[PDB]
Amino acid sequence: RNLRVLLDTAIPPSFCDTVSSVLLDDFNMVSLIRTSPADSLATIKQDNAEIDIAITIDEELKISRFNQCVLGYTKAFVVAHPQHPLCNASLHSIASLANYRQISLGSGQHSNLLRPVSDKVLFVENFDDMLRLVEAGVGWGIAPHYFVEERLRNGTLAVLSELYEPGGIDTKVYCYYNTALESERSFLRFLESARQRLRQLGR
Ligand SMILES: FC(F)(F)c1cc(NCc2cnc(-c3ccc(C4CC4)cc3)s2)ccn1
Repeated sequence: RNLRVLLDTAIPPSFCDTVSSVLLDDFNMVSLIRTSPADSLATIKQDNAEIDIAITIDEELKISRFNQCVLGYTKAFVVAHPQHPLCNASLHSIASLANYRQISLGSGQHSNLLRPVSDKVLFVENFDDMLRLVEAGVGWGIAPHYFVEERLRNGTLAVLSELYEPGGIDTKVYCYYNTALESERSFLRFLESARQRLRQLGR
């Protein structure tokens, strides 16, 4: 039949392409859906979408009709305008940043992972709007690598996360599979080949 797969906006495009490619190799019919991780898990939970597989970074252990696995990792950066107040410290820390405002994603309840670090916050609905605001000094934010690679190699934006996690904040990328699919050798073959290829990318 059709299998439907969700991937969030934090999943780098090489990642999304690698997954899709393997699925079409080991599945007949593949429909791809994209949402922000908060709406990633909410969306699969709605049950009206008939999402069979979801690849996101948001964590929830007991979900109905869905099991969990780790598919790999992605990296994320705390970014902010170079002339944002914060940049002048040179040694920025989660306490030093809790005073200044965070553009954060939120689309009503919130997960722990995507919980805001600050009392002064502003919710945005996608990453492009987050970064437009950040680039206007409105606040600071947590964005994926693939999104801000260019604005950081261009000096447009800066990084404050090189004390917390040098190199980027290594987040897990989870695969939330529908329970039934566990019994299809196809799902397992997808899983094997994907996990391998993604690690091969990591080099
Ligand atoms: F889409 C992703 F870009 F992948 C993503 C990843 C993500 N990880 C959980 C975290 C939340 N706050 C963190 C943090 C870690 C270090 C700092 C230091 C002070 C600068 C601040 C906040 S890490 C959350 C949202 N979005």
